[PDB]
Amino acid sequence: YDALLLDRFLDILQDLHGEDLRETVQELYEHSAEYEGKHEPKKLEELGSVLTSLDPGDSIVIAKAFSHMLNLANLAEEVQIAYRRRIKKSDLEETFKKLVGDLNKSPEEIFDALKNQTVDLVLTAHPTQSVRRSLLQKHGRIRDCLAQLYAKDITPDDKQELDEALQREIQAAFRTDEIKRTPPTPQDEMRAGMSYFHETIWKGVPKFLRRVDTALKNIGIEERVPYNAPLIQFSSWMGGDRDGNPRVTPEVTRDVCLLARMMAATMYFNQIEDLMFEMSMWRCNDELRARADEVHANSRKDAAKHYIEFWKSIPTTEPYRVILGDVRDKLYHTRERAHQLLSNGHSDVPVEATFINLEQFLEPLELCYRSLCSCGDRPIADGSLLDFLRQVSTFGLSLVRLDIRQESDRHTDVLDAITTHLDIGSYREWSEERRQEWLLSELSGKRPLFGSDLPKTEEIADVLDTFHVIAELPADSFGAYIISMATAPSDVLAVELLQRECRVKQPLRVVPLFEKLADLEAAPAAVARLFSVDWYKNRINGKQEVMIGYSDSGKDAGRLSAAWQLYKAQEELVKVAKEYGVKLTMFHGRGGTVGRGGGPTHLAILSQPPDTINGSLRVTVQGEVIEQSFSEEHLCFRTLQRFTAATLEHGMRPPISPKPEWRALLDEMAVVATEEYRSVVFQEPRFVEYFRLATPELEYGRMNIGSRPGIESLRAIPWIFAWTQTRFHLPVWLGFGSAIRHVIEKDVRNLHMLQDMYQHWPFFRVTIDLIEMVFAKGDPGIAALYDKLLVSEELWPFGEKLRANFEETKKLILQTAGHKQRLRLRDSYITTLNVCQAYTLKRIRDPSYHVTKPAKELIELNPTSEYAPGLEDTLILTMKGIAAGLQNTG
Amino acid sequence: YDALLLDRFLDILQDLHGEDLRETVQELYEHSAEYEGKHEPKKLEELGSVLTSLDPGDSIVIAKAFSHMLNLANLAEEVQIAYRRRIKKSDLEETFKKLVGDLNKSPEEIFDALKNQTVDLVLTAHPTQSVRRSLLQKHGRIRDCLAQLYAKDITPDDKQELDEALQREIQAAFRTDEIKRTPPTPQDEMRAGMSYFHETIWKGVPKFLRRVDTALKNIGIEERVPYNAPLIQFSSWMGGDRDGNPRVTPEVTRDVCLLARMMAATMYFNQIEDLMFEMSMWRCNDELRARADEVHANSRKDAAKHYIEFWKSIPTTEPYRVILGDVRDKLYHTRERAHQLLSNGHSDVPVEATFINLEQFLEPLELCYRSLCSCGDRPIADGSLLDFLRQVSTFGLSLVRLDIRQESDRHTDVLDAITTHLDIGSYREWSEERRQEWLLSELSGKRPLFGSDLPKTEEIADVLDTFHVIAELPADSFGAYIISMATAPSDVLAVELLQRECRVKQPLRVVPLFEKLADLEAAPAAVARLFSVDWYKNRINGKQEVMIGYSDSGKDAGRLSAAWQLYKAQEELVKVAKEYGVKLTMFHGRGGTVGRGGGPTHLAILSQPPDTINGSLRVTVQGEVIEQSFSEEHLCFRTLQRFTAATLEHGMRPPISPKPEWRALLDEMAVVATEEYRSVVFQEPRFVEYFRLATPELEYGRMNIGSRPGIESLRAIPWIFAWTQTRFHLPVWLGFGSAIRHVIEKDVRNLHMLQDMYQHWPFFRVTIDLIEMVFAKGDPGIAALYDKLLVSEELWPFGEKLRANFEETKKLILQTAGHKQRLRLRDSYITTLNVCQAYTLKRIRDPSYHVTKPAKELIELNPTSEYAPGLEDTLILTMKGIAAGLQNTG
Repeated sequence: YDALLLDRFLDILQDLHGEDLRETVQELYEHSAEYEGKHEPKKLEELGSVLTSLDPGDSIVIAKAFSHMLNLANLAEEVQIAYRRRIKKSDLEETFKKLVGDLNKSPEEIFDALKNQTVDLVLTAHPTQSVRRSLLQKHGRIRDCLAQLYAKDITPDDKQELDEALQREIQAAFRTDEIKRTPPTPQDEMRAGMSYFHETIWKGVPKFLRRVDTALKNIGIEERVPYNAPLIQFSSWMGGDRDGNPRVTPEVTRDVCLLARMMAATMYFNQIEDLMFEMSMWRCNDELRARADEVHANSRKDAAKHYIEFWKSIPTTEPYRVILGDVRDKLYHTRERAHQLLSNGHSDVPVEATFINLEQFLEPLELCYRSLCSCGDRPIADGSLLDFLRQVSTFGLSLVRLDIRQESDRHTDVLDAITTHLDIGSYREWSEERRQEWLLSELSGKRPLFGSDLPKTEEIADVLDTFHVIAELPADSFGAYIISMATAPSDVLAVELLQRECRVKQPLRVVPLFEKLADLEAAPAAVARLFSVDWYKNRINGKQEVMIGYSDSGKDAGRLSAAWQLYKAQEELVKVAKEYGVKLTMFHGRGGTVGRGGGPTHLAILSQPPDTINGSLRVTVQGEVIEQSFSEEHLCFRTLQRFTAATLEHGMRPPISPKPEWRALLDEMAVVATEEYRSVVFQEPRFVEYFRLATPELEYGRMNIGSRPGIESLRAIPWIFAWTQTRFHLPVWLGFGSAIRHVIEKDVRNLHMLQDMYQHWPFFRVTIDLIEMVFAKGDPGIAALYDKLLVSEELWPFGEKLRANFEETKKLILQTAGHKQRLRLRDSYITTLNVCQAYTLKRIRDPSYHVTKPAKELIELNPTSEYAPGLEDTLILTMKGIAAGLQNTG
Repeated sequence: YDALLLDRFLDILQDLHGEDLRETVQELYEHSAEYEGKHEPKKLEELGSVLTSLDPGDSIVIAKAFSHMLNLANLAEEVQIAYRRRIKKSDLEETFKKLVGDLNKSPEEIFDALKNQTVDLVLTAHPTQSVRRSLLQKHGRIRDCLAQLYAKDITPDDKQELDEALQREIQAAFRTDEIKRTPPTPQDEMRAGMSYFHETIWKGVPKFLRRVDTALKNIGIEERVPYNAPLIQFSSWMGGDRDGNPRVTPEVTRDVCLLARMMAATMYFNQIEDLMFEMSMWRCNDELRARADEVHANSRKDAAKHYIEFWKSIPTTEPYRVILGDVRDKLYHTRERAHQLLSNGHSDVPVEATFINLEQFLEPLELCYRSLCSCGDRPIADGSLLDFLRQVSTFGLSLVRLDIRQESDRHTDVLDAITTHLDIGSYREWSEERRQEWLLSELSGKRPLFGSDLPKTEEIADVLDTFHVIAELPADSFGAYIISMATAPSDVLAVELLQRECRVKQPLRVVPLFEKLADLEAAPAAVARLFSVDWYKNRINGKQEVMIGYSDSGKDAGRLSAAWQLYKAQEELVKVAKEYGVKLTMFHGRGGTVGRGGGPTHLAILSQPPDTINGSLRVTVQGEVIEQSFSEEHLCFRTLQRFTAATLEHGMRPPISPKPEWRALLDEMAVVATEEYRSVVFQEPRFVEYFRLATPELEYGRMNIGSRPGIESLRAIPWIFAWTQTRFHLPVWLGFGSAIRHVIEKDVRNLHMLQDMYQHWPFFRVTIDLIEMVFAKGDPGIAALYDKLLVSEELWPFGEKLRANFEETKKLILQTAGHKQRLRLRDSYITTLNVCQAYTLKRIRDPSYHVTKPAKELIELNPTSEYAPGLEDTLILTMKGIAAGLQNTG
């Protein structure tokens, strides 16, 4: 069945570029097969020899070919998983049954805990989505075709028409330029994020809640999940996160907020007419009777011809139609208003004619529900009306609440300008104590601070104008104000002051972001110091949110040390919040790759310390993970399934708390790990030199994924990207070798204690299992090839030292997990792209192959390329395809 | 499996009204089962005895119960047909294979004939759709649930959720008042008609054409059906037919035209953005390159924020996106313009900014197609772009072309006013010759006729204003001007003159409607006389359309005589058109019931005389048949399948031409049939008396189906309705008895010749088989019950005389067809509703049970009922349910 895609695609490839090129692709496939089988490193050079001969256009076509074959492999894998799972006729029903049987927990406990449980998924425009959207659509169509084929209800002509359809959709994908020729704007990123709503999420949320209802009825709970119960929520960073991204201007934030609002208004408006058609009963309460009579009083006996259906005054015979007709009116005016507000700078549509409240909208629908229940129509109410209720109470008037993020130093620049212009000193030079006292006096005082005439920089005006934009817009359109590089209470209070002073009517919550290891180590002390300020603790209203980054922690220190310190951080932050009687909700800035704290979602949730969630969780979804977890109905369902099940279990089934011997052991082990890590990534003076040569790191910016224009000073995303492309995964496994070897060295019974830890402590089991997965996706022969082709003859043994540690570390990992179904194959295509990337990198870093209308062939697609005509496109294609095969970019 | 619906519904009925009422329904079901089995006529009285006891509300609930059970039976029947047909893994592929094998016809002949073949389906608002739209939606949902259940890929929770869904949707249907409490407006009728487009037809047409492409490729024709080839078209009468309907005002016609136009604009606009997303290639011709560069010149470098997607100026890298982006612009302005034109009386949107031409729209899409084909992307072009092309070239800028119909006497009134005010005589009093000469002189003259100061009546102004409305609106929004009661060329020329004189820029074609038997007999002479006028023959442009009604023909004369005369009519009209070198297309005003020329569509097409279609057919779809043939994907497909296959076969496989002995035989037989028919329906002086008592005819108007406010002088629709409700079907079989008996009486070998005719002449075979079907749906015991309960003791034997002829005629029918799978059952429910209708009719026509806030029970739903509180609703429910069970109203 693996042969199928190969057959169809290679048929199309021959129909588009001839037999010769299809045969050469087949040869590369056979050599790669002999490599992923026999594992002879000579086969790699044997393959590269074939790659050298290729014409400039032909090499582009070859990279294209293995790239699209990898994408098709991803789609076939998704289809086979969905069907192999569906033909069974963690998991929600299994989780409930286990919670009853294992832990003696009762159904009403599960229902109660589930009612008060919340999972806030926030989508980010982090530049990790390699495939352009124009091609993502084509992928969606193709997986639709392959899903309809993998079935036994095919009627011959339907199968033939799906054959023609899949053929033309493959041809369409292959006929599009996969290379973004200009990087996107923030608005484009927000569009790409929000596209999953009016395609999957919007109908996916009600379906998921309905399934939860079914499971609860399978436990004996006739009651239903409350429509207003916030089991899942969505936030966004698209257009809000401006940290290190000057292209996210205030006007961008206005744009994305008006945008999302208009999308919501449109969706509700498309729903409301069909809901009106269904609610055709004539029985209601005295309550709904009175209200419908009220609407029929001010019924506006008019033509009302702007609508298509129900343009006549709705008779009181059908009262639900009266009320929902008013809901339609306020929806029409909401949509037209947001459309004008976005299109122009203003609208003449009266605000009293629109829905301004989150639940001005909800009130009429709530009334319809109470009516249906009172009159015995609870089944009818638990249908389209319940779907609509959940959609309103989940997506609100603006599909997602937007977060704003900014680095603390910009707020410090603003405040410094304010104190200098006020001739009272320099806020920068002030100590922490002084800043706290001053900020407190201004927060409690009633006199305005700065004025119209405050001297501002483009930066200072940028942040001040973002606050004014926040003031101008509706409060339910925003989420949290996240402070990057937060260290002291003064950083938070500076934001509270700048908000109040910029006349922010309803100021949004402030949340510090601790991402570097130094800041996570001292985070509990800082949060406690903030809670110590009574003025802030009284306004925080017993609830506080603090963000915990995962990307940069494992970059400057070891991955093991970073994970362990993260656990410690969560644990002591919970201790602080409990100490101050504040409900702490922690915001996990997790990535897609394990190097940035990624991995299976339920494993990451299980690896959190116990009693740190408590029915309140907040997790980012990094760009590419949006597509990974919401591009199909089944994917979206399995996602919300995984999240809510993991949280509920972590609430009722606490993970084991570590024994003290395991605490001290992991402290020592973390010391050894960090020394081992910084030994090779910072102490070695030639390391940065070897890195910029042996990995394709420098070329990452050429993909134009995001809108954002030494090794300590680079972003974590291309850091994990470089070692993932070369399939070496250094930042994933580095410290573990020396850590384990030192722990068995110091004591031999520590081997028995490691074996003890792997079989009982969830955090350790997950950590080791993840490292084992990453080893299952690695091959040091690739890094050897990159060294032999790109690293100077001098520090060749350096990489071999690394290659040593790799295997050494792997030997230890399986020794702790106690290890020693036949997918493979895709590594053949991946290998071909690896060799192509190495040799292409060699030809790129040369002088001979450098630079000193319409397009009708692939070579004319890059006319402004500093490198040789056909080369740059080939390199970008290699990165794209290798990323697709590994199902991870950075 | 029949027991399933009974189980589920009766469970809901008990959950809504208690065990007692469910048990009484079960009793009625058992008595009806003993009647449809043992056929004891005592069982009917045994059942009515049980019906008498029922409380006023309970009888309403019982009629409701059997009505909804009948509807569910219809839905289960449709699902079982669709699945029983789908599990085979006439018909298009079979028709092609038979055309090749049987008749030696070649593939290119089939393709050529298919290219030049057209089928114009015109939807009518004829008041035959008994079920209100608010309930039709619920039926659609229920059949969705039942279709998803009748399958073996149910995952337990999915099956349970569909259980809950079907339960709540049944409860929702049963909780709606099935009774239209006010009759609709014409605009509502047009909405109900057009709803099938933005739900089924719009996506159904491209799918059907794709299937035709598949079959052609299964015959060896790699070529595809031309996108602009008009294989199927749609016209409408909704808002245009004003014959005897004063509520269809000119403003109504304006309304329905602007309406349909705005619907089309909206649909195209929703399609165009996704099409833009797919066409992401970069290869085009020099042609499309030049045009896309042209658009990019006037690209309007602006924000363009009123759109959601592609608000940035589209780069020339993707030229298809440039062109389709312009198509999006002109679509947006088309939609906004039609929306303002409808909402207000005017729009400021410039006409040059919109699509004004039928193929100004088509030009850019045609260019995109040529581009894709030239660059080797013909598979991509034959996908969404081809679907869109076919949608444009099939639905145009206004989903349907509207017909206008008016009785000739109104045009005569207008012209008479014009000649009297001009003091030149009285057009009414003028002979035909004089009218022809005068109309001709005015048509060829250049001086205006009437002026602003012409004295007009509300009628005269009605028709004149309809012509002005036609002048104000776009020409591609209208179809034909059909003349009711057309007898002479002067009736047509009067319309041509009134059109030209009302400044109708592009005058629409005029078409006479011959529906009464007298007019069909003399139709060929009249059409020939019209073609004799050289002035008209030169402007008709070799093409002429003439309408042929089926409703009234079988009402004043026998059904047999009417059918036979229809055949003769078509045949001699073709002779006339061939004699004048005019391409004649005939417009068949067929109904849903056989009494109005209904029946299976392919049988009706086979029963047309040979060489009378010639790749041009026009058929009405009477109100209820719209739902019957377009409420589901499968239904719509089977419909277009049936029509196009039947026409193609009737083109390449001509039916046998009747032998002359069969001609004379059918002439005699028709004489005997007409005498036998008028003997009982017009000669009998007490017949009208017996009819107004033994049938529920008088009560038809109580259903409020349409917007239209002796027996010779009634409409054919309630005429077939009355004898269909009583399941006697008098107008279907009346004359056949005496006809056949006289033909075997005059000659004994005429029995051998009848046997000869049934096995070789398609018209006769279809006629007899239809009569046999109608007998398969009849039961004289019902008519006996109606007589015994409602007809006075006096003329009881009269009905028995009819009951005699019934059986006698049936004996003859099977004697010609040579006759002597186990569905039945539904006749049990139908029988229950029959008895209920009879006894309820008896209690309605009395004095004791006559008349001398909100609603919280069924009895308060009719507060303005001249009859007893619970009675009228029960009667309407009986008519609705009986109509549903027989799958025919009138």
